[PDB]
Amino acid sequence: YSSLEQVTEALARAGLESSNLIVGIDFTKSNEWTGARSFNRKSLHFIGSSPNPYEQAITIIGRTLAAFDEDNLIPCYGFGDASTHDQDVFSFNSEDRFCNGFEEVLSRYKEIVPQLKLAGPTSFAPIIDMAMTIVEQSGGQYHVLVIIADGQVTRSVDENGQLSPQEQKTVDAIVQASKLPLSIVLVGVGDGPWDMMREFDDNIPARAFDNFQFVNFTEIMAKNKAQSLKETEFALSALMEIPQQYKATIELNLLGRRNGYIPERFPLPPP
Ligand SMILES: [Mg+2]
Ligand SMILES: [Mg+2]
Repeated sequence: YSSLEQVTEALARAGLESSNLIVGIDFTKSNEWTGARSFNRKSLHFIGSSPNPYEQAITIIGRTLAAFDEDNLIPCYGFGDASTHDQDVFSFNSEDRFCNGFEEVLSRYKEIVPQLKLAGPTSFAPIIDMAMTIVEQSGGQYHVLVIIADGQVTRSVDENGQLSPQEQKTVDAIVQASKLPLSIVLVGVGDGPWDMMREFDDNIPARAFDNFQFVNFTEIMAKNKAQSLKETEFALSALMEIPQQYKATIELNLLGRRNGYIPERFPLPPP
């Protein structure tokens, strides 16, 4: 495809209807160096006059999905900074006020970044748990959770086939989320590594439907072709499987139904 528009129309013809976007941003301290090869020895969270990789990912995906929400309200969270670590997420806005389209996700982000202290370690359990509450409170409406991160879930130290506590909770959160009408997209930005990644998806337990997808933003953005086509490939690789998961949610009677056993997660305020 040559534009995001062709991608947008491709989701639409594949059966995609109303879809609410949720964004979670990685604020781990590794973002200082993971831009070594991929972002010219700059911090991934560097704010200049060019968009950094988080800003690019947000822009491309927010644009491709803008058509599927009338109000474009995007619940927007950070995690991995000093206030949250691997335990919580924080709202971009006070009182967990959702963002107005990706453009307010973008502007609000740049305001927030230089007021953080990047921390760690890395778990996606809190952001996934957060998106589950939002889905449940929405009354079972279809959501796409897009997680944008610069590394895989923290594994401190135990080859002999055991899971780190972060891995365990993340994998638990992914499986548990398959009970809801929700698609989870992990976007990998920066140098990574992202090698051990679809061997990770190999150890996610069986689910009613395949609610999880990893996409490597860096890898795509590195190929030798027009900026447009890189952007199209990323949008498509990120989202090509979401219509099929949306249908899955219908055939399992998840949509429009409330689950009843989803604990209410609360977001820390923006720092
Ligand atoms: Mg809406
Ligand atoms: Mg990291």
